[PDB]
Amino acid sequence: PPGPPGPPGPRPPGPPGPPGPPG
Amino acid sequence: PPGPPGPPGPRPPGPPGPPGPPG
Amino acid sequence: PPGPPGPPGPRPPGPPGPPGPPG
Repeated sequence: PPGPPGPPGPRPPGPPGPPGPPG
Repeated sequence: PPGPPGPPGPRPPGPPGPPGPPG
Repeated sequence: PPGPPGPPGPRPPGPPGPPGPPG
């Protein structure tokens, strides 16, 4: 018979931040 | 009685990083 | 049979951005 859905998958990183505050 | 549980779901990317160091 | 796959996993923040421009 059918089985239940599996569990949640594993947790990639986001992209770099923008350049910092101007000097 | 029920079938076995399904496999883990797929692995999305994180948020943007923070602004860089002060200029 | 085995069940369907689970849902997608959790979403790290990206790296710090580059240095701000000098002034």
